[PDB]
Amino acid sequence: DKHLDTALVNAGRRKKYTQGSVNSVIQRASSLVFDTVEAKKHATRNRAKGELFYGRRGTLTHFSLQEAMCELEGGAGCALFPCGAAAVANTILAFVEQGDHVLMTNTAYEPSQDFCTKILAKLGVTTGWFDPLIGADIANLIQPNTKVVFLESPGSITMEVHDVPAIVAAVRRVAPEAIIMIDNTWAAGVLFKALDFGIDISIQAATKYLIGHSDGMIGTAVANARCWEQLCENAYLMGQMIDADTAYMTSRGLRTLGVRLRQHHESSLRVAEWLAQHPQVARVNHPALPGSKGHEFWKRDFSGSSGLFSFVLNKRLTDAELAAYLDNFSLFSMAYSWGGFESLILANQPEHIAAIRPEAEVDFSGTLIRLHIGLENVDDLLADLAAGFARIV
Amino acid sequence: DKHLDTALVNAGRRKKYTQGSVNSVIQRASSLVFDTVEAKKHATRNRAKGELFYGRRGTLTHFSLQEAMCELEGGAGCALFPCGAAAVANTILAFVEQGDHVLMTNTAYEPSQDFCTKILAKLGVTTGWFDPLIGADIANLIQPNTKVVFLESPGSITMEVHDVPAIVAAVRRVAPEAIIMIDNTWAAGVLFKALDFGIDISIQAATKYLIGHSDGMIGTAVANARCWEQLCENAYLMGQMIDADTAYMTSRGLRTLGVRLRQHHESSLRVAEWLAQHPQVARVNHPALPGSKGHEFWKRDFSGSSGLFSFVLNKRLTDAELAAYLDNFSLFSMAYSWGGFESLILANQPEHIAAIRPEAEVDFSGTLIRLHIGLENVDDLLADLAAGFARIV
Amino acid sequence: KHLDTALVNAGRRKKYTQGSVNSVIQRASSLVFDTVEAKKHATRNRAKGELFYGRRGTLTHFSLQEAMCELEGGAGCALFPCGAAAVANTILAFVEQGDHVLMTNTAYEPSQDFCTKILAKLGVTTGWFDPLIGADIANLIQPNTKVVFLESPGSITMEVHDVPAIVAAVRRVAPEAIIMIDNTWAAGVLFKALDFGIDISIQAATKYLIGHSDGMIGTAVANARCWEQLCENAYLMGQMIDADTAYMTSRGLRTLGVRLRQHHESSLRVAEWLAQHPQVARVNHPALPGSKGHEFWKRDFSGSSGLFSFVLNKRLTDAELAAYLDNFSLFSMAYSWGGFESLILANQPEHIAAIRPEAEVDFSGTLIRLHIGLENVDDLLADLAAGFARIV
Amino acid sequence: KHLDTALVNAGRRKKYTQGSVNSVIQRASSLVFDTVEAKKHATRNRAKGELFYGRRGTLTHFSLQEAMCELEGGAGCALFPCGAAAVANTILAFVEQGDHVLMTNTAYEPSQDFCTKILAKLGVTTGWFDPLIGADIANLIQPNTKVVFLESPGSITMEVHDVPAIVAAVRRVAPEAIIMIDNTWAAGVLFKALDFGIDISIQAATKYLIGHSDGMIGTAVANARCWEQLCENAYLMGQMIDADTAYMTSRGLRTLGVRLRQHHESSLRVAEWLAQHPQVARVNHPALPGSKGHEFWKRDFSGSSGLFSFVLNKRLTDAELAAYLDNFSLFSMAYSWGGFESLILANQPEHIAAIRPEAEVDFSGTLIRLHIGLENVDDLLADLAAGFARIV
Ligand SMILES: Cc1ncc(COP(=O)(O)O)c(CN[C@@H](C)C(=O)O)c1O
Ligand SMILES: Cc1ncc(COP(=O)(O)O)c(CN[C@@H](C)C(=O)O)c1O
Ligand SMILES: Cc1ncc(COP(=O)(O)O)c(CN[C@@H](C)C(=O)O)c1O
Ligand SMILES: Cc1ncc(COP(=O)(O)O)c(CN[C@@H](C)C(=O)O)c1O
Ligand SMILES: N[C@@H](CCCC[NH3+])C(=O)O
Ligand SMILES: N[C@@H](CCCC[NH3+])C(=O)O
Ligand SMILES: N[C@@H](CCCC[NH3+])C(=O)O
Ligand SMILES: N[C@@H](CCCC[NH3+])C(=O)O
Repeated sequence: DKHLDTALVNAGRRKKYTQGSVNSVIQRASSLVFDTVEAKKHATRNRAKGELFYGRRGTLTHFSLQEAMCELEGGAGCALFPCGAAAVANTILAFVEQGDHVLMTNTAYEPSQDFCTKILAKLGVTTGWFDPLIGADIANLIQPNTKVVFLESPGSITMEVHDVPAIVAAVRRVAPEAIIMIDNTWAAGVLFKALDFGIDISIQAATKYLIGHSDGMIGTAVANARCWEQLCENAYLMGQMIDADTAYMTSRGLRTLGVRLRQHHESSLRVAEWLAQHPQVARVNHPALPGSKGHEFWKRDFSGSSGLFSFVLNKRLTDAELAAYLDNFSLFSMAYSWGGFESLILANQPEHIAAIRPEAEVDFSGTLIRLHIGLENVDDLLADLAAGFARIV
Repeated sequence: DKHLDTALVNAGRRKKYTQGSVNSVIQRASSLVFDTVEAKKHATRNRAKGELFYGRRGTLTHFSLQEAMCELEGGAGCALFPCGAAAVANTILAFVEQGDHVLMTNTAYEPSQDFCTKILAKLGVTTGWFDPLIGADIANLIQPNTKVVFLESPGSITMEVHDVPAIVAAVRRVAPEAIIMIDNTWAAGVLFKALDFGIDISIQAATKYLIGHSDGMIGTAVANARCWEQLCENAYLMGQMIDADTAYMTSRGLRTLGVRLRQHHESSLRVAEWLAQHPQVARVNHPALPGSKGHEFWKRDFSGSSGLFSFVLNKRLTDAELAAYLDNFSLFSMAYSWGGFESLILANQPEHIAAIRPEAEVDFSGTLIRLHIGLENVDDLLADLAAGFARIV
Repeated sequence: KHLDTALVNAGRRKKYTQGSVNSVIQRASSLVFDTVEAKKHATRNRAKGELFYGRRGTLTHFSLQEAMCELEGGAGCALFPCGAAAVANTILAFVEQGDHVLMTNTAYEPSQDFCTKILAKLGVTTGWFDPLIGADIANLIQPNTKVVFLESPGSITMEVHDVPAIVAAVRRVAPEAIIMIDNTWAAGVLFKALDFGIDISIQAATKYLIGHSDGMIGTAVANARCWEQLCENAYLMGQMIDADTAYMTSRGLRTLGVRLRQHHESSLRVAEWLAQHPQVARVNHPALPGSKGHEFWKRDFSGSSGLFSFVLNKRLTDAELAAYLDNFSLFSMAYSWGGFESLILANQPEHIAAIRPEAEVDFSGTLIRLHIGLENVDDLLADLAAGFARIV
Repeated sequence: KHLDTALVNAGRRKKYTQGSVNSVIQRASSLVFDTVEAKKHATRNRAKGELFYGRRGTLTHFSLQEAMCELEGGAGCALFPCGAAAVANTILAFVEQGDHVLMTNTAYEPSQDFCTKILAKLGVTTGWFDPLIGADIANLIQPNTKVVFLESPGSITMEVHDVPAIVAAVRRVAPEAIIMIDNTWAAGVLFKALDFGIDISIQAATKYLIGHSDGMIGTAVANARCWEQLCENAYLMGQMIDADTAYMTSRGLRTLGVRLRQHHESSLRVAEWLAQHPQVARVNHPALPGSKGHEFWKRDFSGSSGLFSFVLNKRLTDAELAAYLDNFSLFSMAYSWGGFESLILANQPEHIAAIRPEAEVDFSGTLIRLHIGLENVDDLLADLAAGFARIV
């Protein structure tokens, strides 16, 4: 939006939270003190509605972040979690019961899949899978006991973009009361306005772009009015919360999210365009790159891109080639996570990807390189990638 | 132990964590960088064994705390959680599946009960209850599908102490492979060496005495070798972790835990002795006070007391009397939680207690006052309590 | 071509990061010596990045110090509780009874007050110069002039020095004088002071380095000639910063390039728009043509930040000042700058005259200082336009 | 009867805590004024606890300042990056060219070095006195003596002043002199300096107030006569502490009483045991009978902390120093003190002589300084006994 940067700078900032400073105060607390029985009664009644009650419900610092997330993502409430994986697992758990069925994209984050197959399965909840490009044909997979439809767009690692309008419309035709969820981390919740598309809950690893500096972990889940109270109370029954200081740092990260994302978009698309012309590259998976799976949906449904994408090499690198390649970069660092200022590089063997694509078939045989494009000078990053190519030519 | 204070000062402090300082470093991270493919392979193999892999598994700061908790509580591993309630809920969840049965003391922390009745019940796991003084007679409640026996000693609010040796021995006779758990928060994990008694897992709201200052929330679960790997991996599948700074503050709280607990013991027992002689007091629930329920077990099985206890007034105070009493204390603060330097006061109506004692009957009709005795001068606290009594005489 | 890469990587060595992207936070007073020989080695190297005592620093400070030295091209970086402490203690480190300080009359007011209220009673005199004096500063250098203190752009009124002409003139008369600059507006990276022959570059890292209005810290990066005296005399005054703020300063560096580019783009737009506005008499922005010293900014800087000022076409009454300043929707009234929030402050001409020693001001309208943050510039323009309508 | 209650409650008002037990942490440079009138009011009250600018403080600092004033009985509390900064800047706030400072020759070495290496070149002279001089200090007061600087117990050698006799003597000759004390060993609460007619009580809050060896901060609590000058001259040098360390200092206060009682009990036991040991020539513990000034400690203090020293029955060789110090299991070799960890340091007699201006030392054995932490005292005794066996 033409006002997103203004919204990012101001979200969640009310005087009761900031008390004269630009940023919210950091209120560290378990105990929250009631001056009177009447104040305790009021706090108890409103213990889930932004009145100070107990640290597990939140302090002023959490309330400020929650207000900011609800403004930016257009929700009725925002639940907070110790990390992105906890947000996914506990948001699903909040809405299933024995006998229910979960329908999840087979490009979902691997720990999200493992939560379903290793935790939910033993509790009486089953999981089916769908191709990210299934579109309207997802109506054929919905069962009488299907309670949750779980999206992730772009998909993890391989970056396939859903046709969310087609998927949502099909779901609402067959099972209108289904809970549609999305892991919206890649878009940082702001490049894809999930709730505006009829999705019920938008989950983020705020660990990534919201924190923005690779030094804090936190999950968020913003729900519409229909689903908020069940999410809030069931997640609370699991004790899910984040510490006040990380909440403060997430609010703080919001303030620069627009400037950062614009640079990640510009730099990563430039890199992807170069890779797509490169003799040692077989495929480029960047939602903003014409030709990538689901690109047309990204162009239609997103307001921008972030900096995480991947590409396929011309070959399945051996262990020895992978070391020659990855061990000798000067700028890219080998690490998990993404969304920070540091450019990162991560390799996945085609067979490794096949193993996390349930009931699907991988359509590449070269090693998949996932890049996070950070804030470095893009020409320096290209030179680093070029040196890597020369080590394996 | 005659060396507990020395152990508390030194636990978890190895050079790889402290790097020259007295306290561990604070390493804030999601991304942890691998210098080489060989280093990444080593990190992956040992990602649950204290090698840096990914922030969700921990940084140096978490590893230091985990080592400290395992030393002090005599366990094989320590899982970390965003708060005490999350530790309880996810430690139980890590070991049950559809069709299992949980046997829990009916004096358990109310959110622990609610996790069982509102979350587990809809996932196919049932919960039965037992009186805290059931002792060896608990063998009669164990069912072929009973997987978890959940203790809490002293109990929440009413402070009844289990006969843990009797309970454990009975459980091992009937269902030797049962997972015995205890919420050991009141003892701060160190006044009752749960694992030495044959309990499998010792859970704490480190929020309380370990943090020690009412300004940080965190849960811990220390497991023996038999149960560690299931606890660790299933809790991780739920995304459970704590932030690095709170881990640092928990290690830091350990260093003064002995001096603090000795003062909480001395002051709270003095207060309890006075209350037990008081014309406006009907009953005193302090494990260290002769006559309290389970006291003989506390004397035999614990190495000390903390500062949390409760007493029963001569009457069920009306709302108006409760305000006259609680609104006008000068030192005691009305708040939830405990284990800090501030003395706290909290009232529970006898009928409120009855409502959180499933399949049991309350044996008092006066208002129950729970006190946390902090680090204030004990005579000032007695004067505050005396003024309170005069307001309701 | 490379500043953004340098900002991302500065100060990051494994001994400081230990596996993470950012340096570890090592909170410490006591630092433990395993042996007498280790203690002797730490003592010898207590100003050279071996752990010795928290007042000298921990790994977190060492990482920031290395980053600042790399980015500003210096031999060492002293750390301070705030920018004002960096200014006061850096000057103090190089003067003694009988010395003379020559300071631009556009210096930050607390810097001036340090000179007139602290240094003077300790036997150090201060004289003043117009910021556009250029080579004619040679005529003001006295036999006892020890420090020449620059600030470019100047505080509030934003005049840009001709640093090459000033430095050449100083070195002709007093080759060994200590030339210092408060380089906060450039965040130490838009103007590479040490490459111009300045000896010490001082920053309120509070501003753009922290970048979020929520941490205070001063830095002073010195060349090889001046470092040891700066380091040891600041240490004798106990000057340090806490490890956590040091960490947050290193962390701020990483986004400094992308932030500054936005502040530049937006503040230049606003300045160009104000320059055309009928209710504006003059715009003081280093990057705007016609502003005092603009030609030196264009020649000597690699960019602009977001702080500047303008003069209204009239002197506002007290009622008009309240109507104007009390009713902005986005601009906040506050001191400091360099964050994501846009800020506004007002000064009457006589207020500025009072902090322009031996000079008069050349305007009569109310002066407005703006910090242009990261909001959408069109929203900021609409906020300013609404303000103009309240005083028209 | 009430210190523990005071420590738990000091500085805690709803405007600072806003519902929590501890004060909020307000990180800020910029503090926002909603209106011109609010800005005027904040400006008027910028040293009196109205939010104005982060260099003056936020709510977190105000809470700590109120706590320190309540606990030490003062009119205001200035905050500094560390103890050495508090000492240096508190002295500097009250001197000018031509003044004379009279300091105990047992002062902390960096305090002495500030005087001889910074003040001297700024026209301020420093003279010295034996810590047991008592009323005879009157003979050392010069017409230009402005500051009398006490430290009781003394650094390392632990001599306790007769503060009533010193203060009475000073006030007879120079009633308006500024009497200051470095009151770190007493943590400001075991010796209520301002009640004895001292004007300013300075602490390295780094030590027992923080209490965990992981934060650095200085404080100076002044009476009504001296506060404004302290406050404003320290502010002109930019002296402040970050909000987070201020929070951690308030937090440390809450356990200070229970910690100090353990440090007292354990360090007195160790001192009594060392005094009986055949390899110990002398024990310097304020609470131990026979120690220099013990009678004044017993009369004037309400307790002891855990730092003291002793003299070995011989001068250790370099080989014996390594054998002794390199092989402790619990005691760590490090600077600072006041935490939960027990610490050990050694000094030869000539090292102490070098920091005893105009005095000679009266011992020839190696001096060992111990900080007694929170470990089990019998384990610490076993550690010390093993050390004795390594040098016997
Ligand atoms: C899409 C997505 N969802 C959830 C998560 C989990 O968030 P936390 O790491 O905060 O629990 C991640 C992190 N995946 C990282 C580790 C990666 O792709 O390397 C993710 O990429
Ligand atoms: C025994 C016990 N277990 C678990 C918890 C939950 O820990 P967290 O609050 O960190 O989630 C509490 C806190 N009960 C507090 C709130 C009380 O008794 O007031 C507790 O007392
Ligand atoms: C140019 C300049 N130098 C130094 C400082 C002092 O830094 P600290 O505030 O960290 O001590 C400031 C702060 N000026 C703010 C207050 C302003 O211009 O409003 C400044 O603008
Ligand atoms: C008495 C005394 N005053 C002031 C200070 C200075 O405090 P900072 O270290 O916070 O600047 C110290 C520190 N003395 C430590 C270093 C010691 O005696 O080893 C001290 O012991
Ligand atoms: N009034 C808001 C700030 C408004 C910000 C305008 N940019 C607060 O008190 O936090
Ligand atoms: N060697 C340990 C400290 C030993 C502490 C003895 N009290 C470390 O490096 O952290
Ligand atoms: N080797 C450096 C990191 C290099 C960063 C490359 N972008 C460290 O250990 O911190
Ligand atoms: N009223 C105080 C707390 C009183 C504390 C009583 N022990 C506050 O709001 O912080």
